[PDB]
Amino acid sequence: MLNLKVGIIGAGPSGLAMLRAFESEQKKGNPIPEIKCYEKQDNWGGMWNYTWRTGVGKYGEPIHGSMYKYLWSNGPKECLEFSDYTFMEHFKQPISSYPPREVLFDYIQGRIKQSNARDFIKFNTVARWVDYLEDKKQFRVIFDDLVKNETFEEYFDYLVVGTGHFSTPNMPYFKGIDSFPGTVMHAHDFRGADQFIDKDILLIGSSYSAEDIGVQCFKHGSKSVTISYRTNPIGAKWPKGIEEKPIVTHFEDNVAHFKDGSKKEYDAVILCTGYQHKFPFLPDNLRLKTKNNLYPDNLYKGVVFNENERLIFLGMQDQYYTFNMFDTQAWFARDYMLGRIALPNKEIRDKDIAKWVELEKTSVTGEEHVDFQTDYIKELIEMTDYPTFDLDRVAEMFKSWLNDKETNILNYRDKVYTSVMTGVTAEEHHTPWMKELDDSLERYLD
Amino acid sequence: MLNLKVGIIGAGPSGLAMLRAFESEQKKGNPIPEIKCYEKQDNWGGMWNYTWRTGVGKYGEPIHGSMYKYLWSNGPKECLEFSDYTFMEHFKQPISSYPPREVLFDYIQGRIKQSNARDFIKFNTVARWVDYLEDKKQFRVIFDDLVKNETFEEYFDYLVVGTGHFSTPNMPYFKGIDSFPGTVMHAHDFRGADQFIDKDILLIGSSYSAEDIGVQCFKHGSKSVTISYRTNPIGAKWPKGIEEKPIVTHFEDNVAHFKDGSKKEYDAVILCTGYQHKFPFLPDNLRLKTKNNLYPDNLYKGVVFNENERLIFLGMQDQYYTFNMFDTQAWFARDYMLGRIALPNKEIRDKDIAKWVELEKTSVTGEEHVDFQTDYIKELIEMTDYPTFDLDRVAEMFKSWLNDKETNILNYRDKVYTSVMTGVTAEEHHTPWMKELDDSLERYLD
Ligand SMILES: Cc1cc2nc3c(=O)[nH]c(=O)nc-3n(C[C@H](O)[C@H](O)[C@H](O)COP(=O)(O)OP(=O)(O)OC[C@H]3O[C@@H](n4cnc5c(N)ncnc54)[C@H](O)[C@@H]3O)c2cc1C
Ligand SMILES: Cc1cc2nc3c(=O)[nH]c(=O)nc-3n(C[C@H](O)[C@H](O)[C@H](O)COP(=O)(O)OP(=O)(O)OC[C@H]3O[C@@H](n4cnc5c(N)ncnc54)[C@H](O)[C@@H]3O)c2cc1C
Ligand SMILES: NC(=O)c1ccc[n+]([C@@H]2O[C@H](COP(=O)([O-])OP(=O)(O)OC[C@H]3O[C@@H](n4cnc5c(N)ncnc54)[C@H](OP(=O)(O)O)[C@@H]3O)[C@@H](O)[C@H]2O)c1
Ligand SMILES: NC(=O)c1ccc[n+]([C@@H]2O[C@H](COP(=O)([O-])OP(=O)(O)OC[C@H]3O[C@@H](n4cnc5c(N)ncnc54)[C@H](OP(=O)(O)O)[C@@H]3O)[C@@H](O)[C@H]2O)c1
Repeated sequence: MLNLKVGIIGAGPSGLAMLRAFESEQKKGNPIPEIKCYEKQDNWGGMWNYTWRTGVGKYGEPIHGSMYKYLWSNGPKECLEFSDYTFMEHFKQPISSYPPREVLFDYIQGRIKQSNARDFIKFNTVARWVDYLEDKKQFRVIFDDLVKNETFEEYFDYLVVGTGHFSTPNMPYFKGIDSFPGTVMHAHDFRGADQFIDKDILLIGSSYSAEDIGVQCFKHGSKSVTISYRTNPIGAKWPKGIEEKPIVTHFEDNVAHFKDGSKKEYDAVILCTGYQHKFPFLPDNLRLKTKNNLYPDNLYKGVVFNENERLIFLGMQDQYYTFNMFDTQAWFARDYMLGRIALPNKEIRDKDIAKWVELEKTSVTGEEHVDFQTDYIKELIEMTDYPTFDLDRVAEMFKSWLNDKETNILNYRDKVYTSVMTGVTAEEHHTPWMKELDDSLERYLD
Repeated sequence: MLNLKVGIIGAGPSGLAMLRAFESEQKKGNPIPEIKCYEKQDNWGGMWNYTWRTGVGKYGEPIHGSMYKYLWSNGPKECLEFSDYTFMEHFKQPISSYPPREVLFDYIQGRIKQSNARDFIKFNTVARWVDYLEDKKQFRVIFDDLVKNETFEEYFDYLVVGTGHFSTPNMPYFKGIDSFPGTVMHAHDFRGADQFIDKDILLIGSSYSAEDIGVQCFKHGSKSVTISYRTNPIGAKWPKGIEEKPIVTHFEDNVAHFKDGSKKEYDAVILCTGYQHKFPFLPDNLRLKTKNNLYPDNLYKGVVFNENERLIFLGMQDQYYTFNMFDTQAWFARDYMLGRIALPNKEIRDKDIAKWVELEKTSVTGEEHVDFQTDYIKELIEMTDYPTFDLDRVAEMFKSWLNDKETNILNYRDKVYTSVMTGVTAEEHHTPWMKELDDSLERYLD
């Protein structure tokens, strides 16, 4: 065992990828540092865990989860698929390209349970505060064991933060919103459309959440859905029951007034206005201070905190790629920590960061975004022993998905794609997505 | 100024009472310590501020507020009157015994505005973490300035914690609640009865929140309200529209099943199941680890943390008495910090704590609880120059209030009581409470 201590905050996909990188090293027969992972929730898997709770959890901490009932795969499952654990391996039968959450999580956990992750994680424990000690070159981290109601401290030579960035709402005030008599919530609190059956719903925002929650409400029987955008409409061809409007200027009781001078009464308002990066446990000189984008500033190779290189952030980028991207990040972080990758000087890092920050700014369209992230991963992968996979093919599948959503927003989850791991083409699902109101694993594999 | 630094966490009634106690000392011409108060919200007033937000606030910290639209004082104002600032001098017109939230906020604010206290409070700032430094005999406190997204630290000789204990929900799981298709929330996130017009509502619990939210819903137009109790029903004489059932055993879709074998469909479930003490910013050896009751253990005179006497807790007891109890506590804290009251040794404190804990355990009926807290305050108020008032008379008024509520739960707020500070009898309000749907300060005073 190396004379090095590494602390990992979070046992979601990012933290688990850090554990994967180290497990791979130890499977070579190579020594690794002492590793400890700490997770706020009672289970691993992060965002993938569904909870009925909203606001704060049973112990009073902000609720991490943002997933809802009736959630299905964002993009094709073939863009998620792991090299080392394929969908064919797990399910032993072809399935469609868009499984529901329970099915994806069954696959995700199938791999985690084969790993040694359980050996390294302490659950129900939150990182509460962090001091960096200049003279020790270590982080002193305060943890709160929520189950024991005890606090404790640990010291680490490297600290890896994988706490996500889709959990603390950006929940802006709108004029008069406090006069609104119905439900007012952020997408973070949305748990399913059943409570909104036969109601008129206003969604504010125009991104993934607005689109998916809006369609769900329509599909599951809301009286009507309005999506209100700030800058750009979704532009999808909507059915009767969903419509788009420009931005809300203000509310007067249950009436929303819009920029085009129209107004409508609503039963509920759901703000689909995105999330903030929030690190309450970090002093501000260690915080990522960024808007959500594909390449936050102050992160060398998108991973090493530029102003204190012993602090590592994983998964803090906006995401097309998820698990496989986190893997490439973790492998790089590992090799850096093990001394296998030499960190260049500050001037060189600054230059590289500026280059990628500028490349990101220059990307505008969805296809350009996909290509940017693909290029980002391509670079990381070439720096380590991480097994290559067909990034070009996956990028083309993301681009095809984006075009499918533009072509038909209600039915794109009916399309099938081909695995880049196994070459197997997904099989048409037994029920068209619009007709499937049962998201259970049992129903899906039935 | 004394060479002593006192930090106060919270600018609700308790923190403001601490400020007032020190203000009152300085008015004698005596030196006081350097004092700094820190408050999470944008203004003072604590629980008495209304926010339309739920779950977490705009900066992602758990929401403090539990008050809702249409909330009125639930005990006679004569029971909470400050001993050094009367309703007579504040409003200068006669008012009733049960004012709405805005009116009591005005009163709370009235007293603090007599001083320059506002310049001693830093708003939008959360206490994040505390280290007690044994060798320095000081608390190192980390604060998070939410607006600037900056952290900073301060050192204090004494730390006064006035952060409340009615903000972190006790949110128990009930079998099948995760499959209930309607609105589910804790009372903490209830913001008013308008959202439940024409709906069937289930309230779980049988104390103040259940009782008041039940009557609110009924008054504002709910179809029906069910209050489900764990041990004892409220036992009030309910109008048609409100009923009581024993405890919910499980949910099956929108159907709640009760202990008595009955069942009923509901549109919404509100858990009125109380709150937890929660101090995420304190190490566990500085936490009160207590269930809610009238005398939490480990607090000498209900105020001084027994295992570290430089830590002071205000208002951590369950409450019949409120404002003038916090004052009594704050004055005692002040005199201790100034050295006007000498702390007895640990053995003596242990004995006194045990005596009071046992007396509390013995108290069972509402009247016994009232007498217990009366006795607690009677002892403490004699120890300082906070002006002693007729506690026995307030106890009688509380017992009358319990009687009024038993007699007619719908009109108890129309009853009038006499001040023990000034002997002024409250005047019947211009509108009966059941007929008053306008809770504005303006409507109330005019
Ligand atoms: C609504 C939604 C739907 C999505 N759907 C898909 C999809 O279909 N397919 C897909 O590929 N991707 C999807 N994603 C994105 C992607 O899968 C997730 O963002 C992914 O889980 C990122 O993993 P992570 O570990 O970086 O963050 P998270 O999964 O959020 O994990 C962070 C972990 O850190 C823990 N944590 C946080 N703070 C602390 C603390 N102070 N102390 C200790 N632990 C802490 C949390 O409990 C959590 O377990 C979706 C995202 C969202 C929001
Ligand atoms: C719904 C409800 C209705 C009530 N109605 C009545 C009533 O009608 N009559 C009555 O007499 N009493 C009522 N009470 C209780 C009573 O008013 C309390 O005695 C009083 O509000 C408590 O004052 P406090 O300052 O001790 O706590 P609070 O008023 O809760 O104030 C705590 C303050 O500390 C701040 N804070 C918390 N954590 C931090 C942190 N980490 N850093 C910085 N600041 C922090 C909070 O923002 C808040 O301002 C009610 C309570 C509730 C919840
Ligand atoms: N499995 C699924 O199908 C599923 C569904 C839900 C979410 N997800 C995931 O959840 C993550 C987050 O996506 P997200 O949509 O929640 O947030 P987001 O992608 O970050 O998008 C933010 C949206 O909110 C709008 N907005 C921000 N501030 C606003 C304001 N002050 N007023 C009005 N509008 C404002 C933005 O408008 P502008 O154009 O002006 O910026 C933008 O439309 C993604 O990773 C996504 O993958 C997946
Ligand atoms: N001004 C107003 O109108 C107003 C309105 C709301 C609240 N308040 C204040 O807010 C404070 C808190 O009052 P509160 O009523 O919310 O809390 P509370 O007084 O602590 O009451 C808690 C209730 O929850 C019940 N309970 C706890 N756990 C339960 C479980 N697992 N299952 C079922 N029931 C459970 C308790 O039943 P048991 O008896 O069995 O323990 C109890 O009835 C009080 O100071 C109150 O005055 C004032």
